[PDB]
Amino acid sequence: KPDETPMFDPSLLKEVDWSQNTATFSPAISPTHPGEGLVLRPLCTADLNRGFFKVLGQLTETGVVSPEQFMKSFEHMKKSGDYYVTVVEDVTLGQIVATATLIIEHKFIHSCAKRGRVEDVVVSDECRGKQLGKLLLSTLTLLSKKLNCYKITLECLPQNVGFYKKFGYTVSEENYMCRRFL
Amino acid sequence: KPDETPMFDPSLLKEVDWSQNTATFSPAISPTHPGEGLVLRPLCTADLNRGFFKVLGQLTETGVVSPEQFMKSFEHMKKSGDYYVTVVEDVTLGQIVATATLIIEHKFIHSCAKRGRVEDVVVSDECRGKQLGKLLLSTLTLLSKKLNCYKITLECLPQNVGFYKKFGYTVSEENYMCRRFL
Ligand SMILES: N[C@@H]1[C@@H](O)[C@H](O)[C@@H](COP(=O)(O)O)O[C@@H]1O
Ligand SMILES: N[C@@H]1[C@@H](O)[C@H](O)[C@@H](COP(=O)(O)O)O[C@@H]1O
Repeated sequence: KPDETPMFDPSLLKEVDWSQNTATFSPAISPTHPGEGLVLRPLCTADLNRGFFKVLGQLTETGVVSPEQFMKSFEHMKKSGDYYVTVVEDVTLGQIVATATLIIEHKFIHSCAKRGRVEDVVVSDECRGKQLGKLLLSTLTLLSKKLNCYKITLECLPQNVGFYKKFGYTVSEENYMCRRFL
Repeated sequence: KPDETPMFDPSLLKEVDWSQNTATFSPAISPTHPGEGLVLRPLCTADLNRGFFKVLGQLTETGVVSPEQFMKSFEHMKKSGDYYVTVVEDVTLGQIVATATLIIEHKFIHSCAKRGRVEDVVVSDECRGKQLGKLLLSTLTLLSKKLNCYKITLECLPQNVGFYKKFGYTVSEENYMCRRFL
């Protein structure tokens, strides 16, 4: 039952106004031309057998996941309309090489506005030098703007701030706080 | 058509294990006994006529909101299962006096785990001294733990860190970054 149906409408990524990109690419790549033998598209359940968790596990721990577990989560994300899990496939190898999620959050403030979040971004190690993290960040940042978000946020270590400033992000005055449940 | 149907199941707030509360209350209040003539419950569309935006507008700007706008947003939040917009009503006055949102975010990492977020917390000014922000933070923090989140996060100004440490939050090493779209 893992199939090729995308989590969200793929034309949203073609429709992204790439003239609004501010990151430097050499060579020039775009969501429509992401690089030699690469496709930038929404996640589908079939990516479970294209090494999706192999990419993700490079960011943090993915643990033990059943197929039914993965598909239950995928379906909930699709149904909400709020999740934009975006992958890069090397179509020569039939393998995911990069992933990133845009989450939309609906509010009542600012005249019932929407905000974006960048989550779970990781590029497979053997793809260093393919500019995919840059492409994913720029694409998703511009996607949220396309989806009428008033702002988009993310978290990173101070050492990596410079990277995100290139897509228009600045350091907030607010502290990021967290509680991990035991 | 604005009615009394809660955004989420209200028994979730009664079912919150309040023995796990770590905030200091004097007098002792709980989600079940939030204070004289107060009820702690999910938001319903009828709260539009109970001064919900009057409370919210004290946190930030709410702008101009149509009834149809408010109900479209409410319904999307209810449908996703991911939004826990929680209010305090003074039932003597028939008015909202406090609000806070728990957002659930579904991931694939950590064996398809869930994370919480605390958003849009505000207590009406005339309710200073009723311990409602403390009650809301503790309640929602414990609610996310109940809903099987592995962690919960929020953002605040450094000046306000001490307040949130009381519910188990610590300052992250990661910087909060933001882009506001023009
Ligand atoms: N910005 C990313 C998050 O999107 C990701 O979820 C997190 C994983 O870390 P953890 O495994 O501690 O939740 O790392 C970074 O902070
Ligand atoms: N933690 C709260 C957020 O939950 C809220 O959404 C924000 C509103 O600020 P703005 O109006 O700049 O989005 O204020 C704080 O940062």
